[PDB]
Amino acid sequence: STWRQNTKSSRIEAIKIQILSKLRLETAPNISKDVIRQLLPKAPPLRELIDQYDVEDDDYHATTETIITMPTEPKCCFFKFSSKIQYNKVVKAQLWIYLRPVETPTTVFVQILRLIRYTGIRSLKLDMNPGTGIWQSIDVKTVLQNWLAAGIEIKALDENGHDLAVTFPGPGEDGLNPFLEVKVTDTFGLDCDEHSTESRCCRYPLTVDFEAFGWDWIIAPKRYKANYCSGECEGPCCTPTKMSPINMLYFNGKEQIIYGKIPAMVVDRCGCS
Amino acid sequence: QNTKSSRIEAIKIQILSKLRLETAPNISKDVIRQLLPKAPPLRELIDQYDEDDDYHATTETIITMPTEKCCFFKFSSKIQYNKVVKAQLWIYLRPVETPTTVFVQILRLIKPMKDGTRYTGIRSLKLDMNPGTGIWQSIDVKTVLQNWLAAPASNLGIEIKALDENGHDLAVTFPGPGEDGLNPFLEVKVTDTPKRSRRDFGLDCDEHSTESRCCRYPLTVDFEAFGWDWIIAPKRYKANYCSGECEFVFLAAYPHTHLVHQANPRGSAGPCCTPTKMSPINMLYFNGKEQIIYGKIPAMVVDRCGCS
Ligand SMILES: [Cl-]
Ligand SMILES: [Cl-]
Repeated sequence: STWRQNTKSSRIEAIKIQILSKLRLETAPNISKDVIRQLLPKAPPLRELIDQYDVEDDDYHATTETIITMPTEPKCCFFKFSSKIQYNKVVKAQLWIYLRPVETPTTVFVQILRLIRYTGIRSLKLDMNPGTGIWQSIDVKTVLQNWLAAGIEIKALDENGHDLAVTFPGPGEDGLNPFLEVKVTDTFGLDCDEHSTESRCCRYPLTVDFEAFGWDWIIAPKRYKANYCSGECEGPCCTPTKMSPINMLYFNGKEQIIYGKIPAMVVDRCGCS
Repeated sequence: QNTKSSRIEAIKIQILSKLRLETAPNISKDVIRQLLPKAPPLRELIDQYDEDDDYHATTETIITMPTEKCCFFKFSSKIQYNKVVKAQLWIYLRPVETPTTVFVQILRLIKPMKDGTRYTGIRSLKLDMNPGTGIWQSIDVKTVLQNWLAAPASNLGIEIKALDENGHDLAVTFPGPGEDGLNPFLEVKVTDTPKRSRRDFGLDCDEHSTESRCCRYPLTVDFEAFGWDWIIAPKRYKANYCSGECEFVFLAAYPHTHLVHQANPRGSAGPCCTPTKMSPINMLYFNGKEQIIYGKIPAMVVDRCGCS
């Protein structure tokens, strides 16, 4: 009997305290088998509740809400192909472009085309005044989805034919490159036997027998597989990372028989935390 | 503490594992200056950084025997009437010697209404019984029970009669010899809604404390200190960590029910100090694949420590 048997014993003591605590009982109901014979109804609802004992979510990895893609590195602009994205998971897709500040007030003709051999997606007419450059966002949700089930040209010319759109950024144009802003809606264990030589954090078998405790106030289940965790972690602590409930039919010691769901009574998985 | 020197290493591995990155993206501050857009969406994402009771059991069915002329039912707790899904009164009619008709009558006992009466009709049944065995009869009493749970009434008294063709009562109310578990009872099915306590407590002692018990200690994860410039935001966050001894606690029944506590100042492999509640963090980062990603990383902050 090593540290593992000390973990098995303390698990049995924990289950005993947990059962009364979770069932809101200060003490184990003082009801003998002789009293249960008189009070337990010999009726279909009890037989049914007793006969029942004869018979997915990724919460670890991160969830990507927004993806911002810069153009791949002369020609412009081609976008990424590495990240996996769904056709119907796209909530919003906007192409952001920066227009350089103008020396004199002019009209700006913005033209975005999807390359194949050329199909128009959006055309804008802007009025720009001297002072500062401006960020223009273009809805590309329909196009972004169309390419997911399988190159963007950007032009922003003023009245003189000069292109104001920053595609390949010149000196002092840091963080002014075009980009796609895409918003999306996207959301085991180790088991051992009692005599395992395994030193790592592991799940071991444990059957809890309420008749062995003398807890006759519990009608069903008379026994259940509770399991326990034991092993070295090198968090530095072998604990359950997944637990499941049990249904219990019991005498509450207040002239009542209750059927209920007790959470976290069975160890499903062990881990280091 | 060495538990902090190992928690920092765990956070580093967790961040890359949860973000599905084999290695930390190799992007310098010089490259970040060129690629990070000085645009409204990036300004909106960066500017953002400036309990349901899962412990106690759920009650699904309550079976109540009559309180110890028949029959009175006393509930240990009067549940909200709208939580009642089903309420049935179960009655046992004794086996008959010859085949007869049974007139079953269940009445609610009310306070005398002077001119009215002292008894209210719930249900009336007619059934044909043949020799061989007794049967169990269930009577719908949901309306009566819900009205009682919503009323400023103390007790629920129900009169039960089940007479055959000779006037003999077949219903078991007060069980005679060999009639164990044949008494009348209420079967009530409920939808127990878990009442949250709204957590705001837990042992979160300071770093200079001499506390030996399982405790939550402060820990700030500075990504600039790691040289992880690929993380745009947050540049710093409070992750915290658990440390401390967990004593053995045993249930004892004599002379009265109580808990016995025992020290665990060594590695005796009993209970262990671990996080019992954790929270996520939102991260704006360069994935190293020409993309900037905003996401939610779960279980990055230790909120509460406990013994397990
Ligand atoms: Cl056992
Ligand atoms: Cl209802």
